Amino acid sequence: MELSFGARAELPRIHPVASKLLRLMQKKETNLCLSADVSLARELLQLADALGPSICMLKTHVDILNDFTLDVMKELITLAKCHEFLIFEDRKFADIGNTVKKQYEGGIFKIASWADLVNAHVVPGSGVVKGLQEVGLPLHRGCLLIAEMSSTGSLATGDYTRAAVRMAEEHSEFVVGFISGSRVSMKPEFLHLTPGVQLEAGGDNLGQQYNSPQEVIGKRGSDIIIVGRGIISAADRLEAAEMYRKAAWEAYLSRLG
Amino acid sequence: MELSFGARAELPRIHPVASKLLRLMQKKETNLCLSADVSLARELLQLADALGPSICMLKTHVDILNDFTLDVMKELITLAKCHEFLIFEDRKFADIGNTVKKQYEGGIFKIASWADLVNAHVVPGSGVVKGLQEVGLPLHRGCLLIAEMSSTGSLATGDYTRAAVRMAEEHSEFVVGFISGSRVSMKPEFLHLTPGVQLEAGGDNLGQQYNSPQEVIGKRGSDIIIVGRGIISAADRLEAAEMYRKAAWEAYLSRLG
Repeated sequence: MELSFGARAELPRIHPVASKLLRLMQKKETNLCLSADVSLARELLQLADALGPSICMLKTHVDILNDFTLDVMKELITLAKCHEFLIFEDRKFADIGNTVKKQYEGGIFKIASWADLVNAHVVPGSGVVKGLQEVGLPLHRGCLLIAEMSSTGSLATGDYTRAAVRMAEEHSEFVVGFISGSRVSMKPEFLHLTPGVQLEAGGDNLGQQYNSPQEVIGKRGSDIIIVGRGIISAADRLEAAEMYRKAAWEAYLSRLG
Repeated sequence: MELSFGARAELPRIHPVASKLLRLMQKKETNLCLSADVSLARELLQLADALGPSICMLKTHVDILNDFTLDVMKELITLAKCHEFLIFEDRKFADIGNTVKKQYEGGIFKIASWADLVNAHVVPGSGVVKGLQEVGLPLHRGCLLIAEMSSTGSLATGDYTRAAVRMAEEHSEFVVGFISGSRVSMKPEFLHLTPGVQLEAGGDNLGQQYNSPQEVIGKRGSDIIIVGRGIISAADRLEAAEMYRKAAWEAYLSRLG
């Protein structure tokens, strides 16, 4: 009895950020998250503008942006609102208490002021979520927990993955889903986002297991593919984004029937 | 057959950063790392100058510094050289490949340009160390692996902790020790740094287990205490630092005999 993204957007227990995301995924026929792994604001904003219509989400690492300013993030929000996608800062918070709250709210980056979504590692225990949620809940934000990783020798397996799912379940006021390789929660209110995605069979030198959109959306039951190199390193990034969008969207339709 | 810090500094397999640290610990009679958990550059530099003589290390979170500039970090290096302490950026890297290398080398913070030490979570597998070491080794830096955490519900236990020790052992050209609650490696070339330290029995709301300097240095065999609130929230931060330094140093002497 799998529901469409549009029906999941209306579930009683849905988080508002998850509902906004699921609605624009259904409207735009996209379950693609672009990993915007670039060092200069001009390239980030040119990709966000050109690929905005093709994506449900843009995943940032603002700590690699050589020319970060808050005005760059204002311009990115303008594009996110115009093209209808969420901004996900892949900060991988992994600390607790006042320090994690300040890392999310403060410093130079003021992540909570512009990121719809952030993510967290669960290794510290639920203190990571409790610290972030003190900031994030009043700012109406959401969080993704890293339940599994694509990297060679990942320790996010077995009881660790089950601990991530329990932590999400128990903090559903703020946690809206997972970074994972597959469906890890049976609750349809949670989103599953999967990195390590490319159309070809292949790998990289620093250690990652790659899978196709058809495998991770169609067979493994994830919702959204996160794609970096497969798009960013292509000559025509718009056509590459469209190839990934069509792959992920059809894999989704086929699992719905 | 436990060796003094000064003798460990001369071990054949010692990393140069570990050797520098162990030598200044012995010279200054300090195994205290100050957690400089402040939001303004003026307070960070005033603490580093006043407490510099009492500490072997200053642990930073530059991503909480509201007025970060690279010129602030130049001024901090001047103090670190004058007073003889290392700078440890507690960034908790927890990603792989080109992204982790850029997070360490690049963006606004240019962490590798000023941090003697950084730390990493081991959950992604050895890719985190391989990515950092591509930057860190040419810059003659070191890394600490997070083998255990002080936080309530930490998953850094059992086989996870053993995986951290194996990863350190196998990357000894860059990894110089651990964040841990106790000695986790029997190899004296590794440093053990322990957070969650206060003189009184007690706890905090966001979830941490605290232990005394005598317990973690004397009984649990760690090398260095990391202290934040116990010093930073005191009226007289210099006297507080001296109380922690004397506690940790005597616990060390007593375990040596």
